[PDB]
Amino acid sequence: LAKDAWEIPRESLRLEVKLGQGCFGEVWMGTWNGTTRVAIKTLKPGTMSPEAFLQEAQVMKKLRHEKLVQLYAVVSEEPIYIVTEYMNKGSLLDFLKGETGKYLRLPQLVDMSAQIASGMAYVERMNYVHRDLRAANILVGENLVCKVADFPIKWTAPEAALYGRFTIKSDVWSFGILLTELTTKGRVPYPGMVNREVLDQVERGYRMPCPPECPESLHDLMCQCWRKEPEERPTFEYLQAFLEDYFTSTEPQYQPGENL
Ligand SMILES: CC(C)[C@H](CO)Nc1nc(Nc2cccc(Cl)c2)c2ncn(C(C)C)c2n1
Repeated sequence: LAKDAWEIPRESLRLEVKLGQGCFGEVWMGTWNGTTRVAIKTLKPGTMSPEAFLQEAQVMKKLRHEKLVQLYAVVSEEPIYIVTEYMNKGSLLDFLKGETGKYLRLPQLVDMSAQIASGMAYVERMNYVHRDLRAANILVGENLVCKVADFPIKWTAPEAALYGRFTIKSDVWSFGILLTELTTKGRVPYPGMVNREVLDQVERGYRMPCPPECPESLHDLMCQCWRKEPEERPTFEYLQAFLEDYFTSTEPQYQPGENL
């Protein structure tokens, strides 16, 4: 049991409000040392081994970026506690689907999306691969900030859904699905379809239409993310810049509508 200087006393932590749960332990709001808000992820001794739930610290240590949720400190010898930065509006999905959700318009959702891509472009640069990129795995905070971090066939690229080839380009596919999430404010993609239809239909060439009031320059870039041949889908670096300049270069004559 030799460990890094990320290591803290497990009395400095102060598990306060229970955020949620799940199969792989639970997650809490709280306090580390005196002040500092913190998320506190834990492992249930029951599910997976010490080496398993201390892989996402092998990585979460090396990876520092503005839009990846930052590891603050761990406690390795079980019971386990991963302490990270607090994101205080919950997943992208909740946020976008709850009280504030209805007030967001396109400038705001496009900006969120530019941030997600900024993070998936740092992911990109490091030759990493996320493998489950969707709104539910994005977290939101003060100032509409959005950080990446942490069976979904509907968000997953064909080549991964069937042949298990996850690549950063198969991540781009989900990005485009995630663009439907931002643009309809929370809705499951492919509405009123079970998974076999989604696999069936994307295979015969179907693609989600343009959502209500969604400018057609947005949809094009969803279709760019949904190209059959994965080497063609654009990089997170292209995606990011496009979304950064959206309202000057692409739609500089955009007027706010009923919803977007
Ligand atoms: C327990 C889960 C349901 C939630 C969201 O998926 N997990 C969660 N919520 C977080 N925040 C949060 C804030 C308000 C309400 C709720 Cl439910 C969650 C959070 N902040 C930082 N992290 C991790 C990167 C450690 C977080 N993780």
